[PDB]
Formats: sequence, C-alpha cells, structure tokens
Amino acid sequence: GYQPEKHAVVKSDRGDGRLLSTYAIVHEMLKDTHPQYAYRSGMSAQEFTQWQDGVRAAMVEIMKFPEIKRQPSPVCVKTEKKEGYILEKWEFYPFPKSVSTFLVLKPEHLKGAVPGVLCIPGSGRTKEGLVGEPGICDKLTEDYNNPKVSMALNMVKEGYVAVAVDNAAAGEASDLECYDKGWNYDYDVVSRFLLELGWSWLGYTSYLDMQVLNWMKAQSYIRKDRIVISGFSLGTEPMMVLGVLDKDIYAFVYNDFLCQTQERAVVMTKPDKENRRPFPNSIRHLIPGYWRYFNFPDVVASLAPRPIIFTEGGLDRDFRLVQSAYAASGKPENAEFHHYPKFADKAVRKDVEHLDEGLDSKTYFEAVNVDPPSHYFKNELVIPWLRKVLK
Amino acid sequence: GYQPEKHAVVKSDRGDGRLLSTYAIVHEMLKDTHPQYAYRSGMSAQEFTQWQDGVRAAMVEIMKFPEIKRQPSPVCVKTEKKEGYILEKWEFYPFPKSVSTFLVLKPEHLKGAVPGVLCIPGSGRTKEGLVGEPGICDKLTEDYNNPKVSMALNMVKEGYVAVAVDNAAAGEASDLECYDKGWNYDYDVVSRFLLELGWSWLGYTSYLDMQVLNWMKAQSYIRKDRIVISGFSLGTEPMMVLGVLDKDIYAFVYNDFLCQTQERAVVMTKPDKENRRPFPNSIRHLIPGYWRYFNFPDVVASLAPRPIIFTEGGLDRDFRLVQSAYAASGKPENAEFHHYPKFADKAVRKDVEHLDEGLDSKTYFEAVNVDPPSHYFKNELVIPWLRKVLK
Repeated sequence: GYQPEKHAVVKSDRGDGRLLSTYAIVHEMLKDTHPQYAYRSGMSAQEFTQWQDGVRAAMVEIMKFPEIKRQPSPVCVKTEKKEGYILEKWEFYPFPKSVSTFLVLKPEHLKGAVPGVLCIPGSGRTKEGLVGEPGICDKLTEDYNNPKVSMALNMVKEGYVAVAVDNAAAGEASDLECYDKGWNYDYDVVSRFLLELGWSWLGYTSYLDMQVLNWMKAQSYIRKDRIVISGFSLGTEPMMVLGVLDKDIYAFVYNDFLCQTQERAVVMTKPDKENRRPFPNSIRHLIPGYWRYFNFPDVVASLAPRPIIFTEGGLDRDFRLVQSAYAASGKPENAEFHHYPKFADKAVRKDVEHLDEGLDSKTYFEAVNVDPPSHYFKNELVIPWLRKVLK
Repeated sequence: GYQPEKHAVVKSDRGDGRLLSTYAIVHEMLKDTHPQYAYRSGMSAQEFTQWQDGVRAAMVEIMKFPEIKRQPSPVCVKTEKKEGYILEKWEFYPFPKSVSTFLVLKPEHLKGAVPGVLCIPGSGRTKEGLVGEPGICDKLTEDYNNPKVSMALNMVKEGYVAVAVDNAAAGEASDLECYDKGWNYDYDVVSRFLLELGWSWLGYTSYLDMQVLNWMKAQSYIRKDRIVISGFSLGTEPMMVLGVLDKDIYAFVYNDFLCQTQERAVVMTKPDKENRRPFPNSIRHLIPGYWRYFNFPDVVASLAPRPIIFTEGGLDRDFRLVQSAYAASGKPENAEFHHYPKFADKAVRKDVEHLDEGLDSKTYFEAVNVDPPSHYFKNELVIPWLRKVLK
C-alpha cells in the first residue's frame, strides 16, 4: 500500500513522460542545467587559460561587487599584548553609513615580513573564536580554548600573521542574537534583503572580505607573495570567491568536504518526517544563476596552480576533477586531497560518476564520504602542510 | 533596563552614524533604494506613455519569460454538464517534459461570444475551489460551496466564461501535500529551485498563466475585447504581471489590499516572540531586483486606463497615486477604490505619506487599514462593478 519512501524518486506517472508537480518540473529544469564552465579534461594550454578566465568573468558577473566612491581607510581601534603575540582590532568602512571589523594577530618581536593567513570561520562562529577569545557578548561565545576552533591563534603560534574576519550577520555583525538566539544567527533574513536588491549573502560577505584582503596586501610586515586564505566550513565559500578574483593569493586551505551542490539538490529528494523535501541548505547559500556557470569542483579547480589542501573528503570524482585541472596548469602536485579518517580507505567508499537520486541528508553524507561528528578545523593536516608550502 | 520593544527601531549607536549589524546595513540599503519607475505626478502625456513603457520593459527584464520552441497545443481532457453550465478541464504544455491544467466554465446555451474572466486563486487555494468543486485529493479540498471562495462559479452564474488556474506548487500542481500538509503547500522549495536558476516563483507562474490567457484569446466564444483578470490575494501578483505585459486585457479585479511592499519590509522590524525580525512574506514573493524598478502602486497605476477595482483597502496615499495615473491617462473614473468595512470611514484611518518604522505584523495591518478576518473575495462589490464595466 502507501509508503512514503516510494515517493523518494521524482518521476513521471504519465505515458507521455511529462511532469505535473511544479516540484518535479523545476527539479527537472535543474537536472537539465549544464553549467557553462563545467571543467572538461583534455584542453590545450590556451583553452585551459581561457576556461580559467571565463570562470573569473562569470564570478564577477554573479557576485555583483559594487564600485564604492572611496570611504575612509581602515583604523586600528584597539591593541593588546598577549602571551607571545599582539592582538589588534580594526574597523573598516565598506559602504556609506556602515562599519565592519576584523582582528589581527602579530607574532611578538616580528622582524621582517612573514606569511599572512586570512581566517574565515564556520556557520554559527565568529572571529573571536578564531583568535581564541571569548565572545563580544556572552551568548556569542564559542569553545575558544579548543585548538580545533581557534584557527587564527594556531596560525600566529606558527609565526604567521593571522587575520580573522566575521561572516555577514554573525558575531559582532549580529543583530538580536546576543539576547536569546546566540549562535543561531539569522543569516537568512539578511540574505532576503540582499536578494531583493539583486545581490546575495555570499556577494556581500565576499565584498567585505575583499577589503580585508586588500588591507593585508598593504601591510609592510605581511609577505604580499605569501598570503593564504583558510576557510572552515561556510568560510570556504568567500575563500573561493576571493581566490578566483585574486590570482596573487599564494595558497588555500579548504576545510569542508568538496561538494557538487547542483547534484546534491537533484539527488536529495527523500521526504523527511514532515513530508517535505528540504533543500540541502538555506538562502544564505543562494547566489542566483551560479549553477548556469559552474559548481564548486570547477571553481576550486580554476584556482590552479595555487597550492590547495582539501581536508574533509567529498567524492573521488571531484578530487579527480581538481587533480586534472592542476595537471593541466602544470603543477599537479600543488593540490593535496584528504578524506575523513572514517572514509580514508577507498575499500569503504563508492567511487561513482553520478549519485543516485532519492537520498536524504543521512544517506547523502554517506554517499559523499562525510562524517559530520568529526567536522572541525584539521590542524593535524593543515599546520604541517603550511610549514612545507610556505617555505 | 532591558526591553525588547526598545529594539524595534533600527538606528546607529555611533557618533559617526555608521551601522554595524548586517541587518541594519542591508535594511539601510533598502531604505536608500529609489525605484526607477516610481510614479511621479505632473508628467506630460508623452512622459506618461514613456513611463508606462518603461514599467513594461522593466517587468519583461525581471520576469525572464523563456522563448519555448513550440510544444503541442492545449487539449481538452474532460467535459461535464453542470446545473446551468459546462465544466471543461484542459491540459497545456508550457515546457518540454511538463504539463499544467486549467478549468473552464461555459454558460449553458452560449450563443455569441461573451466576456471571459481569468480567475487566479489565493494562497493555500486551488482552481477547484474557484469553480465550486471538491479537491483533486481530499486533503486539498476547500470550503468550495461558499460563494466567498467559488469566484469562477460566481462568474459563470453571471453569464461570463470563467477560466480558473492554479498557482505554482498548489493544488493539482502540488507534490506530497495530499498525504499530509494539505493547503500548506511548499511554495518556497519550488521558489528556491527557480531562484537558483535565475528565475522566480512569480516569473514561472506568470509564464504559465500567460499561456492560459493566450488560449482564451483564441476562443471564438470569448470576447477578445472583454477579457478580465480577477485575482484573489496571492493571485493579484500574476494578474499584475499579465496586465503590464498585455495592454489588450479589458479590466482588472484587485482583491487584496494594495501594498507598498518595499516600505513594508523597511517598517516591519519589531521583534517577534522568537526575537527575530520576520520578513513580511516568504521567498515565494522574491523576484530579484523588483524594488530597483517599482512597487505595486506604481505597477497597478501603469495599467491605466483599464477599468480596475480595489476591494480591500491599503493606504490613502497609494490610492491617490493610482488615481493620479488614471487621471493622466485620461480616464480618472476607470479606477475604483474600496476599503475594508472596518476602515471605510476616513475618520478612523491615518492618512500619512510615510509609515513609522518599528511595526510588527499586527500594527502594520492596523496602519494600512487591513482587517484580516474579513479577507475574502468581495462578490458584493465585484459582481455589480463587472455588470456595469462589461456592458
């Protein structure tokens, strides 16, 4: 008889093959979308360069960075001595009537210029957590003494300059969360205002992060040729945007599983307990028109030849894609790939070119080799990798 | 001490006036958006015509109707005899691999061509409710024997041809709702797929409704010069899109309060019980870039000189705006305005040029003269109005 699980796969019940539910129709439209800059193997060197440029042109188009009639320059509003380093807090002015902030950790007795690492936090997290400090308000505080959280502090302890930014709507940029909701920031309401205005959450937060990157390129004590961007979880998204736009960034740390998000939205259709087909993520992740151009594997692939480390798996297919682009760029060895420990042995993975439809969140994570309870900044892989690439 | 209500109004706490919360910044961006085709009084006849054309060009741009390599023509799949009329069900094929449906009520013994009314239902509702029939599935059934619901049936009883359509994701176009959620259709997940693809829920459902309108213009028994579009609640949105795009539509029934939705999003900032500032409506209502061009009062104003009736209030300011456009078009008398009975006496209304910020849903509805428990299709105003305008 009736079985909700028999509705997991979306398909026509008509002899003519046509789809009647709007869900099915729009889902099919996504299945029928062939991204323009999907990476293809076997390109000539000229074709590769042109593809890489096309990816950048598409990113510029969809991110809609404004040209802002110059606002005042960034200003240091606080400096404190810590055990072995200095903590600076800076204000910057991205638009009229607006202010944003970032933190800078400088090693004590810094002589000549050293590598700088732009640290971008995860969902529910803040720059204070990244530098190992309590929250700006108590309800916004993270497990800041855990080295799995304090990415920026870890970087200053390696002798690098660490710059910690917030994600839009979170931390010091939050609204009423300090009174109740805490880490559960209302990113979506902010995203809606931006979307209404033709923009997006990622376009906005990336535009702000670009100003911090520009500030880092102007510091005499930061090696302009050794700027790294390290993103944890959500933070990998603005890192991708900055990396595509700025070819002079030296290296990248991608601390989230590498997701082919178009496929995910096509395959994750199994109804949940509420009899809904939840979208894989919220409008915080909506950049209109993105999938007409590319997916994350194509985007990160275009960062070639910059050294890049992936510390939390994804499908073998997508690692192969990135590896092929790196080979075409002439530095196949610059991209390094790791799986979650649970899936490090390929005997336990399913290496397929296409995922099956009818997945739910649990089965999708299983298919793409993700172990959510072990999601955290992989210092054990990143610190040694950076020691080697930054020489 | 602390009081949540003291956070209702968004404002700077800095001497330099700058805003730190992303909510406040993006909210200010909306406040600073000046729609390009906002209606202005005192335009020359040439300026008025050019403004009207500009509104249409902007609508075309933001609605992104596709050019579809011709699919098969609509097909009648069922015809039934009813008491005094015939009920026809039709299939149409808007895209490859897709099917949609509509219902047609024809008066019995129809001789020559008669006026046709395209009936567009409200949120949570269906074409079956509009024609006075039970749902396609039991959980989708409405109070279909209530004349306040059965708009289309009411129209056929007046001797007009009534054509009833669905809204995307609702009714026969629904997905899993017939098993549990019922009237609570997941419009938003459908909207997300469309938004990802550069489109929108309204762009989609309007594109489908345009095909039904095109079908009505081809029927020999429908007076091509007497096609009316009547929208209830949500249905007023596709009516606006079709009216702007097709100047040959004869008249409009706007059965929802006339909302200046940009202002609403700016003023409705009072935190709710969850300490959130809920957006006035969901992404079903997101058409990216709409507010860069216009608001609903400007859009309906551009329908001039077509006869139009507003049956459920709004601000006196916005009725004045529409009236001014109708005067400029040369038929000031073609636009007719009504308030909810509760607010019909201007002594109880507040006629202001700008609403105060810090409203919540309850206080906003109070400010704009809306009485939600009395929201329903106003036959008592519409039937007599149509009798007069359709002569």
